[PDB]
Amino acid sequence: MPLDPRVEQFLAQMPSLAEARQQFKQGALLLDQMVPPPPVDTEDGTVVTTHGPVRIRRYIPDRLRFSHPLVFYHGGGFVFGDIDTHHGLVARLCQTVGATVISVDYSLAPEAKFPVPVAECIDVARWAAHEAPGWGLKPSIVVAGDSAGGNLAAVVSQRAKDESLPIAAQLLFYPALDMVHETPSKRDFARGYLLEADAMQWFGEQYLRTPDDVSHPWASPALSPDLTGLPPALVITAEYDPLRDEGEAYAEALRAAGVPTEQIRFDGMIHGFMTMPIFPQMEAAIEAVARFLERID
Ligand SMILES: CCCC[C@H](CC)COC(=O)c1ccccc1C(=O)O
Ligand SMILES: CCCC[C@H](CC)CO
Repeated sequence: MPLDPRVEQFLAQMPSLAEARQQFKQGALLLDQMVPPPPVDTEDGTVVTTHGPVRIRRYIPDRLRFSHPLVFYHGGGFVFGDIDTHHGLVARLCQTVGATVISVDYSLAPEAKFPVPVAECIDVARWAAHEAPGWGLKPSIVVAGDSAGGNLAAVVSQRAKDESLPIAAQLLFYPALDMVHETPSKRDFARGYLLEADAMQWFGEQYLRTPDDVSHPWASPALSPDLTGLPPALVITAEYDPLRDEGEAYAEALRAAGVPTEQIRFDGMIHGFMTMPIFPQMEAAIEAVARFLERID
């Protein structure tokens, strides 16, 4: 399927650690200014985790129409991003679904290494489940994330059982799921579609303790042999994304394990598109999220 016209243009006009973090954040700013987010009530807070205090931001919708909190983990290769860089997405998730959303500022690599952010994300999910009844919501949460954050939501969902954590659904937006295998998509779209091989490698070096960590189930959830009884899954991929094939294979695996699964590929799109509000497909995907969550209760 051909590249989306606007994606094509965006890619055509595409030109230290702390610098690179600031540059990523600048990029998200320029997108937000091009396409402003909806206004939304938010409270900033801090959750006490087993690895320290983790800043969160709670989004409260104008109208509450979904009975479970969402816990959102931002993407950025485990190295970049924060609650601000992903505000544009979370505000829309909050207002379109009409859900409370907890956006999580988990600790970034290389300062924090795998598996520290997994622990933090589980702890925040556990906190949200506990608090939920106090907000007049159900205790079971929905976990959500893009890219690296989709990795985290996938892992938190696999741990859920064992950690006595009620999760009602998982929303995976072009997640990283398999750091061991090369897929066709990872081979064929390795360069020129915003997320590249070089970057993914460098990201892995920042995040992982050793090359052995790639086969760890908390790094590569796609390797887990028993997927039965995992939470209902929405898996959104981009057609021209190195990560596409691992995402779509994992959705196929969930489906065959009897998990209620929706798998949606956005044709002509690239990685990152759900934090790029210059593309209308970002809003279409957010509408997919709201329709999927309607079916949960
Ligand atoms: C204050 C100007 C920011 C600096 C940038 C950097 C080259 C150049 O400004 C623009 O072209 C621009 C402005 C607003 C939103 C998006 C953009 C844009 O880059 O697409
Ligand atoms: C952390 C981003 C993904 C890691 C990469 C995927 C094949 C391997 O190092």
